[PDB]
Amino acid sequence: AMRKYEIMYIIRPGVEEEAQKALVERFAGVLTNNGAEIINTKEWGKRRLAYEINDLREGFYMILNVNANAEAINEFDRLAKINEDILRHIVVKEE
Amino acid sequence: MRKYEIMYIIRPGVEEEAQKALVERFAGVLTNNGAEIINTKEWGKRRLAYEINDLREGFYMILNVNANAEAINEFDRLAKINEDILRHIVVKEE
Amino acid sequence: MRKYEIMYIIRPGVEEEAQKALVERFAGVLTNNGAEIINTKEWGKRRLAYEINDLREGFYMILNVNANAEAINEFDRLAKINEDILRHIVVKEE
Amino acid sequence: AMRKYEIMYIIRPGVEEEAQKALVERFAGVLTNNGAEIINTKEWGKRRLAYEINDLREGFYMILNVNANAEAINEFDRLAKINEDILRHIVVKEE
Ligand SMILES: [Ca+2]
Ligand SMILES: [Ca+2]
Ligand SMILES: [Ca+2]
Ligand SMILES: [Ca+2]
Repeated sequence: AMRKYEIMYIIRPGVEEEAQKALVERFAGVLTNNGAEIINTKEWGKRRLAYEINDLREGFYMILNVNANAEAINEFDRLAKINEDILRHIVVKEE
Repeated sequence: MRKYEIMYIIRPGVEEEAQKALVERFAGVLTNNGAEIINTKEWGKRRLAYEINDLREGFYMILNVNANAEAINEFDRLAKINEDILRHIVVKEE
Repeated sequence: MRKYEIMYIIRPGVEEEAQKALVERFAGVLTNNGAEIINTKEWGKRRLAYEINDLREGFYMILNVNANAEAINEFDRLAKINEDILRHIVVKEE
Repeated sequence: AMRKYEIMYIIRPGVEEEAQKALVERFAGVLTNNGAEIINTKEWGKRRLAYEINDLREGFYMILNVNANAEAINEFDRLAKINEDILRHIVVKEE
């Protein structure tokens, strides 16, 4: 299959110029070896962006506390995303 | 195993039975996937308005791409893992 | 003055005229409040699914409170400003 | 007026124990001097939480690039929040 995605990621600012490129080229490499096709890349260099967000969500709210393995969450993950009855879902793990 | 907290929202539209089955259905998945459900809270139907305020500094990278889920999935995985990635987001049009 | 980028979503429900007025109405507010609109993009009606992935470390503080907006507003302001606050979120039920 | 709110904030982990309390007591102080009423506070101490979020939003999407003063954004801010036609709005500034 194939969908058009847009992706943003942030590299911590402590990383050294050469390392940077290595990681960067690395991730594009990661995308490519799997059939993905990169149409364009932008590098904004180091930035400090403040974001404020505001949303309103109405629905039947459910909260779960769970001990699980990585494998488990993806299953939950996967199935939540497809089901039209689930608007939004969120996961916090301790690290 | 890790501790996890999991939040999800159910369409305001859904009915009692459908709802009821759902919670059950999602409950099973976890557990049949070897997870223990420490605790559950049904907060019922809520309209919550929220405001997120955050500041993130670093090297910003943005890609437009054509990919399937696995390529994406994999990527996600490695970003999650990689130490020098603070954050990342992916969005597709349905 | 600062550079700002501003995103907003319009109910899928809204009609052409209502929509049209809206964009206009919000456009005016900024400008009558002395803002210059560098550029505008109408992406039309989109269904975008998104996934945010982030890790935040620090001292976590959580409060349940009864307050009006100004008390909140003020607080927000000072958190935004204070140097040792990485992030903060506020949620109310409508 | 008065509404019930819940608030979360994170203090950077570099801050020193005594400073901590000072800030903390400070912010409660901030809430109180303005009629707010704190019913409960929890301190989880220093934590590293990973969050993954997933939502789906359908609506007419609008993007603006703008040079504005603080004052301006709040006006935008305020009016967006109330209007039932605006589901979600977001603001990025450079800092
Ligand atoms: Ca879904
Ligand atoms: Ca990471
Ligand atoms: Ca701050
Ligand atoms: Ca609104």
